[PDB]
Amino acid sequence: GLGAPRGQAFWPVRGPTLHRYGEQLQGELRWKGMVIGASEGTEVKAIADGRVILADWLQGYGLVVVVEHGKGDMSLYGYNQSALVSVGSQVRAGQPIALVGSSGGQGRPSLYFEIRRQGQAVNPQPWLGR
Ligand SMILES: [Cl-]
Repeated sequence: GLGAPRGQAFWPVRGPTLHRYGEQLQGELRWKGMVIGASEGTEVKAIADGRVILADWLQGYGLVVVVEHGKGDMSLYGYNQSALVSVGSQVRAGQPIALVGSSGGQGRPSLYFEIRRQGQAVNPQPWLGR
């Protein structure tokens, strides 16, 4: 698991936060993840140790990689131009898992980022610090 939300996980990429969890997506619909701007090709880091469980297109989120951390915690990384890991692999905190792209069809390169606890996307920011 990711443990208490204490700023101990790695930021997946560093850049300006373009959209925050819960912010307006379209009308009164809300984002259920963050969007962090970064140059095309920047490495995306696994935030914590885990198992890669998905590495495929998911409509609305371009190419997504999903890492399970155990005990009901997961992290999701979308809009990537490519994945650097395959489903089934174990990854380490900080390890490169994808490269930033525009596969979500966005206006500029950026990472789509979710943390799901007990199967539900929640604000990821409080875990991020390293
Ligand atoms: Cl898409």
